[PDB]
Amino acid sequence: RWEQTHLTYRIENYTPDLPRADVDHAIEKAFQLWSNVTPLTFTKVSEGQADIMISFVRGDHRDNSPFDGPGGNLAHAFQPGPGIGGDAHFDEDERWTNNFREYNLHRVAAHELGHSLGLSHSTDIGALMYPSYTFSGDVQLAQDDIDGIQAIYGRSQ
Ligand SMILES: O=C(CC1(S(=O)(=O)c2ccc(Oc3ccccc3)cc2)CCOCC1)NO
Ligand SMILES: [Ca+2]
Ligand SMILES: [Ca+2]
Ligand SMILES: [Ca+2]
Ligand SMILES: [Zn+2]
Ligand SMILES: [Zn+2]
Repeated sequence: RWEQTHLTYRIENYTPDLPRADVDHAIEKAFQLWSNVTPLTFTKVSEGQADIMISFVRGDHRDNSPFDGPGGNLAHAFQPGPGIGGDAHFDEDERWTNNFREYNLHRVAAHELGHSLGLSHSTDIGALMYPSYTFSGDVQLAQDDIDGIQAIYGRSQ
């Protein structure tokens, strides 16, 4: 987990798959879920290192956790920590979207950010932290998600 509830994040590169604005939308919208229920606060920075580093990549991409091309593995984030910790990586061999068609960025990002903050997968099929991609018109967290994060960072209110 993170010591400070005030965290910075930065979209290092953008998937051309979408117009960058929608990319920022899907991200900020991802960070909101978690901010909506915990004392966590997020500031995106446009340059320099940030706590949560966000990037879209492929295959071997430095870290010892290479992507497998289209399909299969979609994304992976790192548990809270300096440097690589809290960092989230997206698989560019995927066709990232801002809609119902396969691999909706927002949805996956939300999940990834969950790991960035410390969370593990959920056994609740209805939780965002559940390890299987599925698309839902509304995308709010499950009781499971909220409970999970609030025991870590407390509650908002
Ligand atoms: O959990 C993972 C890796 C997986 S995955 O790529 O299929 C995957 C699955 C779902 C996911 O995020 C979502 C979670 C729930 C609904 C939508 C998206 C994000 C990644 C592939 C290996 O097994 C676990 C799921 N990364 O964080
Ligand atoms: Ca980091
Ligand atoms: Ca892949
Ligand atoms: Ca792509
Ligand atoms: Zn990676
Ligand atoms: Zn996951």
